Amino acid sequence: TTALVCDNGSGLVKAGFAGDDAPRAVFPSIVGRPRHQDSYVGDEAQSKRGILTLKYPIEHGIITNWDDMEKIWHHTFYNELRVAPEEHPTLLTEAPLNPKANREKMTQIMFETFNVPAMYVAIQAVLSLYASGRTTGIVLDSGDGVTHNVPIYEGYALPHAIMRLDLAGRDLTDYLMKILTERGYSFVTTAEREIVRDIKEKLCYVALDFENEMATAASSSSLEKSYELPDGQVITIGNERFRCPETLFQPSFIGMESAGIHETTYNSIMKCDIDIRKDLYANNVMSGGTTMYPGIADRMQKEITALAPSTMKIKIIAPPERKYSVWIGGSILASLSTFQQMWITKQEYDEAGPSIVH
Ligand SMILES: Nc1ncnc2c1ncn2[C@@H]1O[C@H](COP(=O)(O)OP(=O)(O)OP(=O)(O)O)[C@@H](O)[C@H]1O
Ligand SMILES: [Ca+2]
Repeated sequence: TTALVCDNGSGLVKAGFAGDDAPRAVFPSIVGRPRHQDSYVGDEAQSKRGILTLKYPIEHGIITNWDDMEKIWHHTFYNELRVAPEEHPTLLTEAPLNPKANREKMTQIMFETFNVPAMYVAIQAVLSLYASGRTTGIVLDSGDGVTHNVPIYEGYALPHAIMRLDLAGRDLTDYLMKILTERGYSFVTTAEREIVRDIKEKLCYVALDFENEMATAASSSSLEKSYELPDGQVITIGNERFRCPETLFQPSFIGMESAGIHETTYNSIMKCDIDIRKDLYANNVMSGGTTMYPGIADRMQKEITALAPSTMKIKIIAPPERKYSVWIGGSILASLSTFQQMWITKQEYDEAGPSIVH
């Protein structure tokens, strides 16, 4: 019997079968409901938005509308994976610091609505660590909705040391939209937004030294790249390429007072037992789509080096497949023979209720 793995992202659901190397299904975490006086999920919801009301049930990584989430899961099982959920153990993911009641509700829905035979809920960043071949390290997981630093020791997250940056890929897209709009290219609508998201993913990068890179862009065309818009206009960008993701290191760029991702990484390590910090510094694993920017590992290496003790060995691991590391880690975990005893079964649920999930 094949187990399912579903990574419930703010931006994208990644779903598939345990044992596979990649998720079979990747689609936007959007539900379209009929306008009042029949529902759609993903690309089709966006396509038909003129007759629907769009819902975003995963906000900053936390599931906030259960009826809409049920529609996403229904779509995942029946339309994307083409399975009957009552026939498959199902591993779901959750954000770091997910409230206990939320995990319990996820469990209730899986058993009572979908009648899964068994299930488990794992923390996203922990799965990404496993996908890197490690059980000790500190993960920087940055997706569409939220960014976390999650230090992990001997296979388990250390919740007291988790840090959360309330900015991720959507904010970076929005910021690039603002920058390009001010330059005379109006990007405000959803169709325009998708174009800006694509520009971001294709052309943006993280500068090793932001001030140096600004100087280069001011004095040369060497950093310029062009992009043809759907209306046939060709837009050229230079410093916008690296100003956009610089926001991860300087959240003040979008008016946030927060520490940048290098600082939150360091702060997280400093909340951990002094005896494990050496191992965390040597095992900083990057996951999620917003860690895909060229240059980000080298910048992280530089910034952590500046904050850490001078003798400290620092290593950033940024796997090529890291857009899907969470899902992959779930696939690996759910495939382990020793994990099979860890599934919560429907029998156990019937006996004990949702609280069993902790
Ligand atoms: N090559 C790339 N460069 C920059 N950003 C990218 C790239 N590829 C994807 N992204 C961004 O990554 C985000 C999607 O990443 P991911 O699937 O990890 O997020 P998620 O799991 O849905 O969100 P979260 O974990 O925050 O709830 C989007 O904002 C997308 O634009
Ligand atoms: Ca994610």
